[PDB]
Amino acid sequence: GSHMAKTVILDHDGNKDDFVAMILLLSNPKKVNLIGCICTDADCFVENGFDVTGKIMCAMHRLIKTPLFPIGKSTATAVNAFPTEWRFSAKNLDDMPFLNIVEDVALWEKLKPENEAHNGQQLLADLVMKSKEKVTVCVTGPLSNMAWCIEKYGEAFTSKVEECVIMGGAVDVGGNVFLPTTDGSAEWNIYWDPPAAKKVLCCPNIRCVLFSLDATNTVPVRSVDVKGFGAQNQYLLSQMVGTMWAMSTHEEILRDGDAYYAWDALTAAYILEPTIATLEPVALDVDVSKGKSEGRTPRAPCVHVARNPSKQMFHDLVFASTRVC
Amino acid sequence: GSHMAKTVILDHDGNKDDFVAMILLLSNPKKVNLIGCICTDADCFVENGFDVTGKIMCAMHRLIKTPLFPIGKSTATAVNAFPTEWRFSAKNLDDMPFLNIVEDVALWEKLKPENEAHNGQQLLADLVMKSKEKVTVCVTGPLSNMAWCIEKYGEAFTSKVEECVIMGGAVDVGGNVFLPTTDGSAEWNIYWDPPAAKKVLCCPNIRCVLFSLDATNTVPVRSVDVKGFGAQNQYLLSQMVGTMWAMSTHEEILRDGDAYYAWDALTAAYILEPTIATLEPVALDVDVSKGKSEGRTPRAPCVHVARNPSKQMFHDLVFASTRVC
Ligand SMILES: Nc1ncnc2c(CN3C[C@H](O)[C@H](O)[C@H]3CO)c[nH]c12
Ligand SMILES: Nc1ncnc2c(CN3C[C@H](O)[C@H](O)[C@H]3CO)c[nH]c12
Ligand SMILES: [Ca+2]
Ligand SMILES: [Ca+2]
Ligand code: NI
Ligand code: NI
Ligand code: NI
Ligand code: NI
Ligand code: NI
Ligand code: NI
Ligand code: NI
Ligand code: NI
Repeated sequence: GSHMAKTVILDHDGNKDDFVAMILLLSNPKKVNLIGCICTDADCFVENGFDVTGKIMCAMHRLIKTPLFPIGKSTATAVNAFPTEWRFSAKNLDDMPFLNIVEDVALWEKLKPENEAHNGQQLLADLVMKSKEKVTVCVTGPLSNMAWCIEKYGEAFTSKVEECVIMGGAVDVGGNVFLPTTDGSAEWNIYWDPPAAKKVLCCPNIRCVLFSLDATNTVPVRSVDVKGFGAQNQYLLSQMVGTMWAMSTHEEILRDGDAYYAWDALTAAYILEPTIATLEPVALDVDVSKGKSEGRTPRAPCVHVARNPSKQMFHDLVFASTRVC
Repeated sequence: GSHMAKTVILDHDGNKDDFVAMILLLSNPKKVNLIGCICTDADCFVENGFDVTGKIMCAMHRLIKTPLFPIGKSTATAVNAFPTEWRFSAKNLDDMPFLNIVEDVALWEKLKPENEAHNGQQLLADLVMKSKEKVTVCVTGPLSNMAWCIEKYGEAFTSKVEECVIMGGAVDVGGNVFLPTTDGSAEWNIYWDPPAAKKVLCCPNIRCVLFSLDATNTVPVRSVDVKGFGAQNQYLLSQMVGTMWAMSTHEEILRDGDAYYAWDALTAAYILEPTIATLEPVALDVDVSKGKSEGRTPRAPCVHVARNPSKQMFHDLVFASTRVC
């Protein structure tokens, strides 16, 4: 009546934040049975994102005996690609000492061929449709994989989704896509593939919970907090998350307040702690045009938008989860 | 006859590479008695560079009982400042879990006020002039501090310098300063303050050993090597160096071969292992103009230029040093 874990798939795109989200999900087996991961070539180079996902899976299997699970590289392609500099973070992570423990590298190398054979879109569809229980899909990259599954399988897929908890969009606040060809109103995950986001967010047959910039703006990644991992450096997961966050704490200074945030991590935290935010039903009209507002998610119900997230609950959950091992 | 350590001061500017160099020096007390560090506001923000230097000093004191030493922030100012993005690396390091162990942070906080009172230029002068033995100065940032000391104190300073081992310049190869106003012939440490470099490099009263891009081009920082730290992740110094290097392994891809190198680390390695490279006496003519070649170090003896460094010896020294603790 509270003692059974939710079945979850993480559909991510391999930035630092994506991996913090993976760690939060995977480190909490009482609450989450992570049955698969999809990695998309969006805010990473997919081979690096794939390898980091595999090595984290292997490390956690070793330390706390969470099951192994299938991992698939999506073949989704960008409409509007991420900045190249951002996409390298998974390469840096692949090279970190905490991600190169000999035993973990060896297990991943053993498991890699079976996973390499997966198509990520097909794997998402298969895991959802074959699962005994309805599945929560946590989407922390673009919506391309969910769109593909909806288009191919319709009800046979949507009927098996418990809910889809998505990082994307910006409803009543500005976006984060600042390019010569954009007006600053759009958020990157939507902007990468706007038609896919339009197809999913207003699909009347799935419950979507949307962590847009409205909510994620509450959780900038800041030195004062990140330094807290030092007290827990004996835990591998604290080495991991602390390093992932420490790589990003300068961005708020660099960009004059436009921080690196715990975007995906907060999204995953909702699955672990549904009282972490309040939900507001909202109808959205996703901009799929080629004009300056491409990818905007203005108000036109399509989704349940997260509001007023608890910074304290988030903090506590991250620090506790990173003491698991 | 081989059992006595060299007295060394590190005059650095706080990029990742600078800290690897510090670690190599400090982790080898049989060979090096590190009696002080200077930090310059060049390839870092000096407060972050100061704090990282202090915390590394404190961690090594805790683990292997190397002495504490004075640290001073230079007040030298840029002629041509570093790219802002590069300068943030010391902030990221300050926030890393391996640099936030409670005991280390506490000791540094205790020692910080006495160090804050130092002027870095004056401290360099004082440590050299008061040392019982002649001092090797390892210069891994710009030459501003050495220039200041030479100008103020002349022979009383230069006579107490054993040798000055400097990372800078590019003699028979291209530079690394690529800006709209430059021709690509200059190296950054020289370019930051060309008049200071002119004053030191051709000072006839000090032995200068120069690790220019000619030599440092042998040691790009690459994933295949950096992943080797995983096998030694139980060692704090391997967590440190492995992370410092893992933060940089994408740059060779990003810049189409123009890698992040072990520039300063190789420079420090020469102090530990003087047979690591061969020396060629060369007269240089440092360009102090405001034209496109500003900061170039073309051939006009001023210095002993390092040639044909041993990649294998370097590798072995770094991996061994990072198993010290
Ligand atoms: N400064 C930044 N660095 C890297 N990625 C991003 C992104 C794109 N991503 C990063 C998170 O994983 C999240 O899923 C999404 C936020 O727009 C926006 N700003 C970024
Ligand atoms: N890609 C890069 N990132 C950061 N700093 C640099 C520099 C400046 N520094 C970095 C090393 O500490 C070295 O002392 C010097 C090399 O020009 C050149 N290229 C850089
Ligand atoms: Ca993401
Ligand atoms: Ca340097
Ligand atoms: Ni129960
Ligand atoms: Ni097993
Ligand atoms: Ni399979
Ligand atoms: Ni706290
Ligand atoms: Ni001896
Ligand atoms: Ni002591
Ligand atoms: Ni003093
Ligand atoms: Ni090796």
